[PDB]
Amino acid sequence: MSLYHKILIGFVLGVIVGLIFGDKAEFIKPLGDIFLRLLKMIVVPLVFSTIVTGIASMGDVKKLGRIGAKTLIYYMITTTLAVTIGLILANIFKPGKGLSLGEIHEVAHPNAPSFTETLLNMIPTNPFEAMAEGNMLQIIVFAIFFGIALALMGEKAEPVKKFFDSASEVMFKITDIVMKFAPYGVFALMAWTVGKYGLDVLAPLGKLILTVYLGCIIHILIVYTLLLRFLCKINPLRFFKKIKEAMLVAFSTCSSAATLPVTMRVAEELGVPESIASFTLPLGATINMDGTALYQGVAAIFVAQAYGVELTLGQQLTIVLTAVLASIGTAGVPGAGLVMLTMVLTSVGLPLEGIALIAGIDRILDMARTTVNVTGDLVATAIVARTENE
Ligand SMILES: N[C@@H](CC(=O)O)C(=O)O
Repeated sequence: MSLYHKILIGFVLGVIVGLIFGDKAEFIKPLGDIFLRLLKMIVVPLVFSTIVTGIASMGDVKKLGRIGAKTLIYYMITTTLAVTIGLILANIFKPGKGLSLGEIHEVAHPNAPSFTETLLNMIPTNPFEAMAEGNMLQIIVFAIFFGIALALMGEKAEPVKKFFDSASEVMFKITDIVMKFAPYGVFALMAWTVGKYGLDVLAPLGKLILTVYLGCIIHILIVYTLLLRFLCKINPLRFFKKIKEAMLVAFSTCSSAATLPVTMRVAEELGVPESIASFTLPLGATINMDGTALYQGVAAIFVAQAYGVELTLGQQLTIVLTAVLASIGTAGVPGAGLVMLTMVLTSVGLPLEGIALIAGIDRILDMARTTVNVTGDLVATAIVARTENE
């Protein structure tokens, strides 16, 4: 009767229904879309309110600096490690061998924005413009500025501080209201996915699917589990038990941004103080996408093998860096990781025709990479809290 089991029951029964009815399972697809829309509804107001309240409640900008620096460095390190693992596993298994489809028809798309332009785009020219377009990074930057101001403004900031502190709680309550619909939404999503993706579609790229899932599992049990058990002295089996809801929601939804409310809600029961969680989770939700980096590395290697091109060491490292940047730039919307794969492939010069190969089964890989992305945020929160005085 506990909410998590209800979500689990919905998940399992949706899988069963999709297996039974197959293609016909799309009929129930709209029900899942309602759940996704409801989850998306909460993100932006929740993100802004939580960031502002967390920074304001901390009341120490100097403390904020340490947390931000450590979180950013950890995100970068985990992302590079994830892409490295992806490359290693892709080389070991060679998913793209025994396959060659389509010509190298035409040159790829040039003129992607430079590194400098993306950094300049993180500051909004109009905060309401950022809010309206749902640009997460701009909203987060403005919220950080607002929180610092409130933390330093002092007595005169009490009205704004209290208003946003209450607004964050209101958004959490709204999230709790939505979760009553979570099991049915997950059921519908699983039914749709399983029914749509029949055995025939997966078998041609079964080795690619296995490589991606194995990479995600290896990341979870080697990077996160170690950083919990060896460094933070946290029993990983209890950690994942407490996190389970967020992992399952991310797996079913394939949307880190839409999963953020569940992640934030779960983080409060994790034990980390709310001040660090509020700042870190929104940032990692769009900056920390280690699962995306691993998936992008694996897909790039698969595409390279699909057309006989074997990369030199320099090319593989360029994949490391470009995949890190792409994961940084990827948004938390399903299918985003595949779209950004153009930025990675173009760097090495691999044909973009390979994307057509992945575009079919993409959702099955999106599930795993989104699960890893969501888990990474909570693991980072726990580690940062442990590094400070938890
Ligand atoms: N769907 C993933 C992004 C990706 O496609 O890699 C997410 O929202 O976290």
